[PDB]
Amino acid sequence: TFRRLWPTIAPFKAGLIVAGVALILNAASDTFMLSLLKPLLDDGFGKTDRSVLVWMPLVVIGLMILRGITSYVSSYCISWVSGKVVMTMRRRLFGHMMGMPVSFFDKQSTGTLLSRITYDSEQVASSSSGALITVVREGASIIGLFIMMFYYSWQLSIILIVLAPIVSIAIRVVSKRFRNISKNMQNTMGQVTTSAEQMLKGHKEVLIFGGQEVETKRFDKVSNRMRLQGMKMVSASSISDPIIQLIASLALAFVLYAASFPSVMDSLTAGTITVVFSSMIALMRPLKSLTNVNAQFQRGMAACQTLFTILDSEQEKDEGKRVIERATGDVEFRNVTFTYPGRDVPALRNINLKIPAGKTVALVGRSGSGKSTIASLITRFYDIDEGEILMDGHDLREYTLASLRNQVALVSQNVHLFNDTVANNIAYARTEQYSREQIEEAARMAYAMDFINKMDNGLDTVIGENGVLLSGGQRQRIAIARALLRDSPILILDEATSALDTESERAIQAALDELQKNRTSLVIAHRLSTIEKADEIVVVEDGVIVERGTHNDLLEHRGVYAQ
Amino acid sequence: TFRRLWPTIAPFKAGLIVAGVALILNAASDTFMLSLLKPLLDDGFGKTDRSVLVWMPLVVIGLMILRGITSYVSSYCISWVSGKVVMTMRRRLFGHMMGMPVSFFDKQSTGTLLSRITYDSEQVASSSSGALITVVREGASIIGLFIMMFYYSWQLSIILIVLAPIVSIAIRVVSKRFRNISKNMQNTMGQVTTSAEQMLKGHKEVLIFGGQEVETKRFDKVSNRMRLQGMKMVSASSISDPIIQLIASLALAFVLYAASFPSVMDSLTAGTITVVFSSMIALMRPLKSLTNVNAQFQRGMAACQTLFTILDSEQEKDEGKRVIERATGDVEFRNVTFTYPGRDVPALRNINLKIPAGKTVALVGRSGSGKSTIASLITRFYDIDEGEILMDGHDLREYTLASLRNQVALVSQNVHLFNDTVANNIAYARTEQYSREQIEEAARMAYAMDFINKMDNGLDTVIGENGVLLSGGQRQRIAIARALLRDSPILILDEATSALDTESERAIQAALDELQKNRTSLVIAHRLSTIEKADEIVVVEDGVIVERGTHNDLLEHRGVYAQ
Ligand SMILES: CCCCCCCCCCCCCC(=O)O[C@H](CCCCCCCCCCC)CC(=O)O[C@@H]1[C@@H](NC(=O)C[C@@H](CCCCCCCCCCC)OC(=O)CCCCCCCCCCC)[C@H](OC[C@H]2O[C@H](OP(=O)(O)O)[C@H](NC(=O)C[C@H](O)CCCCCCCCCCC)[C@@H](OC(=O)C[C@H](O)CCCCCCCCCCC)[C@@H]2O)O[C@H](CO[C@]2(C(=O)O)C[C@@H](O[C@]3(C(=O)O)C[C@@H](O)[C@@H](O)[C@@H]([C@H](O)CO)O3)[C@@H](O)[C@@H]([C@H](O)CO)O2)[C@H]1OP(=O)(O)O
Repeated sequence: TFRRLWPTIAPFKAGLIVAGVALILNAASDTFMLSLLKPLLDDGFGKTDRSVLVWMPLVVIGLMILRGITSYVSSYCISWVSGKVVMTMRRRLFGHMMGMPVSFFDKQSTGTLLSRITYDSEQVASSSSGALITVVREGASIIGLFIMMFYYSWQLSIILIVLAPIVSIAIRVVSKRFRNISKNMQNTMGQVTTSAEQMLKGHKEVLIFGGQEVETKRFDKVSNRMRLQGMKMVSASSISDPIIQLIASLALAFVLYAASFPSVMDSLTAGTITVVFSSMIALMRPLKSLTNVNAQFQRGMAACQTLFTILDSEQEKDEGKRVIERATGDVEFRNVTFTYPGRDVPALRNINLKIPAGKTVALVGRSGSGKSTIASLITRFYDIDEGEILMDGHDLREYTLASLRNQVALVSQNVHLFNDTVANNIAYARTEQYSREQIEEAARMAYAMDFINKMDNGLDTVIGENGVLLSGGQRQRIAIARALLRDSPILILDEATSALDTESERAIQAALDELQKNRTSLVIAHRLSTIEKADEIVVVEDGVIVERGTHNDLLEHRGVYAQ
Repeated sequence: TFRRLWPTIAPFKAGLIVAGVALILNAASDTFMLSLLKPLLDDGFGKTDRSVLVWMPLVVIGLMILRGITSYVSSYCISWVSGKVVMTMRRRLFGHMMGMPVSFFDKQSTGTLLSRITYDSEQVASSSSGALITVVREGASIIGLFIMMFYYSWQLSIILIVLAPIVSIAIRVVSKRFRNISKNMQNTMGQVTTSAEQMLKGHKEVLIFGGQEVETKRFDKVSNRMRLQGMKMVSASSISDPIIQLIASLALAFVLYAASFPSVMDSLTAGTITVVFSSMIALMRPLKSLTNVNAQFQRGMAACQTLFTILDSEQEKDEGKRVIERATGDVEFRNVTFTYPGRDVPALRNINLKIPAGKTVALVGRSGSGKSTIASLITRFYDIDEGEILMDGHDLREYTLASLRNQVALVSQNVHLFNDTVANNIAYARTEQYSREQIEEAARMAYAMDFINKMDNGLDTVIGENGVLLSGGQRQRIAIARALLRDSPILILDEATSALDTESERAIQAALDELQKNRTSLVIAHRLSTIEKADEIVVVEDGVIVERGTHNDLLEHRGVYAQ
């Protein structure tokens, strides 16, 4: 439980303990000020004297600068735990996310990963700090006030300490009822959310038929059902606080009825009774929070448990011990039967495809099956279920992923561009081993000149997100340069659109001639240039091996592009 | 803006005024209860022994059950306005949503309209009702407390009333600094969120390219900038309350300094000063919240202003006063040029396509140009930018939308399914005209579907977002019946997937054929069978009309395609 989050807290005890002391001093400052009451009313206004009257204002100002400076110190030095553990958990999650398989990213979890990184890791230490600020402050206030009563009037404290548990458990039971009701109606609010969003999703279809009068009549019945439970939210929550205050007020009436009604119980003067009868009311926040704390501690810890399910999810299983500077040998597939995680119909059964060195393979991309998975299986995005994949004799899994993944460079129109500059995203993890001259030849040979060659600014310009919103016509070319900065024995080409380009198609033929005159390439095809200019055209797709041949043998039998 | 919102709240004065009276009674309860101190400490434990004290705890518990009653009543009867200006706004927005065209849905907005219905309308009357739970309560507590000051000690309440504005504007300036600082870090929060979502969304091209350690090092800098910003934010938030409380403490010291002079004594006894100086503490939340009211009244009103920007927009321009019961005449397009809202390159250039009666026109969506924009033009999803659209020799605008949208019926592999019964789904907004015998006639005519027959619940079973989810090979089938419940002169037939299922493909083709015995059809289809047995065949892409011919002249002017 908390024992696994404790090591993260461990190097910040120097902040946590100081926050705890700054808050117990806050509670003591909110109790000595009440202790000032008895002299003020007893030795002052009752028994006429001015020493207490003159000394009380400066004492109050002193105690309030103590209240303020210690509250500020607690708030600052708890954010050195709630702001330096949020950072560490976010960074540990992020480091445990970039080395986890893209299979997790493959719609097993949607874009709520950003929420789990930011909002959840904020809430963990915003609610587990709210269950330490609360615990230390309020459990200091409780003990301080109970110490206050004993020295001043233990005749009322001996009644209060036995009145405590009923008022303490009443709030707990009513709060449990409130939380159970909220958990019950979670389904109702989820249902109205689904009913509201699905019409906005299917606006087209609902508009297609006669009219939306029936649709809004249907919406009325869910609006009413949400109204009737929005009523019940307040009818269940605003019954808790009045009932708690009424029980606490019965206790208040009990202690007040414990007056000098017994003539023996005449030890209380006005100052003696005012402090106790006031701490009675000061006891509302702490005894409430001491029982509402467990509703937030175990909830922040539930969020941390979700983050720990994320974190304990295994990284990519990296066990290869091989590195290759230039994959000279042939790359080929051998009876690679593969199923995506979460799919039953195999998108790729046994395939014996081979990619000879210095030659290209073009897969026609209209079918939409066995297109991206053949690309992915070379990069160890999704590991092969049953099969063998060989580069330079040896199997694919013998290499470490850090060594392998540089041996393949994917190029696509739908290409992710980094927040950094154009001189950095071109050479991500390659600023160290490649210099500005290399970036310049990469830009020159890749024909990125229409956007970035002419200016004397040269290399570094803002091009990414929150930049100039680079167009596709040069996203393709900067991806081409990203691949064409060498150390790319194998390339994967998408050509998803194959649409109007201002000689960017000529640029990618230049890329073809430049970086597979001696290197390999596996391509998915959507253009007549891909159909015509290709050493070996393989239209193997639909999870089946059907054709294999050059331009003369584009067809096994009459079919697609078999002219 | 509140002037325009108030008509919605007009018929709920009977709830709002009662809530106001309940809360002002709550404030008066919290004020008379504090006033009760002076009889207590001035005639019980103090000078006179016991005449007041007998009924004091009984009056206390009585006035606390009054407090509880007037809190619960004001919560319920303010929920009766927060759930009848939320429900009415939701029902009015939704009614002003299904009439608002698809141009709003596709590009001018996204799926956050569910949020705009739910959260952005809950937070209108969860903040404008918080600026009346707060206003009346905390402006009644202040007024009652001030009247109680004047009655009990008028010789030092004037000090309070002249001291009020300093502590009243100190809170305002401190909160202004707080809230102006608050919006400054929103940029940094957005920046780190953008970094964490874009680099995480770019798992592809951040992993294949080896940028793992460098990506983590980049993330560390933004984590540092988030931690430092959180430090600054918490410091700016927690400087506020201590210094406000210290100014309030200086006021406490001021009243105590006044309490020491010999002019205010002899009109200030132990009970009187006790109650008077307890009101000093009682007044903390009232005067603190009465200045933070405008931080929520004009914020919920701003949210309502966003809702009013949504609401005060324009419906589709339904400029038509003609009805049609059977679109017997030809549906033709002449020199139609159209641009999507938000796109400069025309997706549809000049067109002269004609859809004759009793003959089908087919298309292939490999190019993905002018395939949906022509489908979504018969339905008036996007209004004609320029040209002529002919319906029985009359222009499109002659018919009204309600009359026209019956005359078309789209058929698609992917399609929206309502969360309703099957008899309502097949006949949505048509249950009044067609009954269960006709529904089962349609099912009998829908040969391919077997899940709803011979099980005897398939007249009113559940298939939508609940019950049995419908697979893709059967959403198509039920859509066939939805279109094949007659009154469908015009057909749009999409084929998002070229794949075929046993007898499902033949079933949709048979549906097309019996919808070609009479009526017309415009078809998008990657499959070649429909064009093989099409009456008229076209390949119109790239906007400009290029083709007009039967199978003998399949693709004449297209060029290098050649069937
Ligand atoms: C013109 C210019 C003049 C200005 C100059 C002024 C000069 C003053 C100088 C400085 C003074 C110090 C002020 C201060 O600064 O000191 C306060 C505490 C004060 C302690 C300091 C002692 C000073 C002694 C001086 C001695 C010097 C020698 C700040 C703080 O220590 O904690 C503060 C909070 N907690 C309290 O316990 C004080 C709270 C109670 C504490 C009172 C102690 C005072 C005793 C002194 C008496 C001596 C005088 C002679 O009352 C108060 O305010 C105080 C009002 C006092 C009323 C008089 C009572 C005594 C009279 C009779 C006895 C003789 C306070 O929230 C309490 C509110 O709850 C009720 O309403 P609701 O619940 O909302 O409905 C009260 N309604 C009532 O009817 C109460 C009524 O009495 C009930 C009586 C019945 C119950 C008795 C039980 C019996 C027990 C037996 C069982 C064993 C309402 O009381 C009011 O105003 C109205 C007022 O009572 C009317 C009184 C009506 C009835 C009177 C009965 C007696 C009369 C009978 C006679 C016959 C009160 O406002 O708000 C801030 C902000 O906190 C959050 C935050 O954490 O940030 C807290 C959050 O509140 C909650 C929440 O609802 O969610 C609720 C909390 O319970 C808690 O759950 C926290 C939680 O921890 C998570 O947050 O959340 C929320 O407020 C939020 C902001 O709203 C927006 O964010 O801010 C906190 O600060 P922070 O935490 O430090 O930041």
